[PDB]
Amino acid sequence: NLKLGFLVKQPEEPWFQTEWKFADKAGKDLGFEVIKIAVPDGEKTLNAIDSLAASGAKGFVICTPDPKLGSAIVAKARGYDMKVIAVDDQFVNAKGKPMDTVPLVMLAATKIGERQGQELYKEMQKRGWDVKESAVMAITANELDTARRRTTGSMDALKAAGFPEKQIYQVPTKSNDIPGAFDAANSMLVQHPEVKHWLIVGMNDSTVLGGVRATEGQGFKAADIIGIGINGVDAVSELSKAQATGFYGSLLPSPDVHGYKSSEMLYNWVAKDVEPPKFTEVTDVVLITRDNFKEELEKKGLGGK
Ligand SMILES: O[C@@H]1[C@@H](O)[C@@H](O)CO[C@H]1O
Repeated sequence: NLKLGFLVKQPEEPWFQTEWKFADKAGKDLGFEVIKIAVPDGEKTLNAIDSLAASGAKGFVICTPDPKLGSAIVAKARGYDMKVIAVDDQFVNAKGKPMDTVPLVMLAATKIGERQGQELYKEMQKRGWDVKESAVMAITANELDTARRRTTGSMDALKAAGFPEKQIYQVPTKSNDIPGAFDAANSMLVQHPEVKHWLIVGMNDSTVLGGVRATEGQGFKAADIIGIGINGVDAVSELSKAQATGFYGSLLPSPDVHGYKSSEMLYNWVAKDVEPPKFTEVTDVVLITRDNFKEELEKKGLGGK
């Protein structure tokens, strides 16, 4: 019957895999088919839209691989009389200004970053580290707004709790994955031999995990590393390991809400011209660690751990 696209930039992340599963549920409930397409670069993104048009889709939810493609995506969709909703990553114009007219569903980036820095600080205090020999490694992706509000939020929180600003070191990552973060973290680590304990800040689980893998290769044991990711679902294989690592826990948001609600809203828009809210910020978050990740995922219906 009705076909709707669900396009994501990183199909390998459990985060997006979960959005896809909940979109399928929305399709089962409301009576539409979801076409699941991977759009890891700009080219694929525009070609995928043409492909959706050929398939007869009336609209799509999309997590763009590049916010600056916003204009192009809007132009092509209009050309095909397709409605568009953005999930997680906001479209921006050439200048970098947000395209506020496109409905957006996303997590509360600032608030969850702040919660990341509060939980880092707390766990540091629990361990008794001497602040004088401690440092924060912030692995940033500042060209991505959502990534930038999380890492700024986290650094702001650490500063607000009393962590010395001069011991916060930032390093850019070229890709939002383990290899990009690994590389980034490694170059920062050799510049700071004086540090005995590291807090690793990054916008998501993969970034933090690459930071943690680099620390391991430079000789730090788990007690001297605290990394708290963001996404939850993406850290299950780490939390499931037999031995504890420097990856202490993850902040679990609601990818399930993002996949169903964006899909449901697209459908009401397509099927009834019910126009969606322009901005839907989901604030849900829970900290998962080795001790509770299974309880918490099951309690949220993201079962198996
Ligand atoms: O790439 C991140 C993704 O891993 C998830 O955290 C939602 O936001 C996107 O920007």
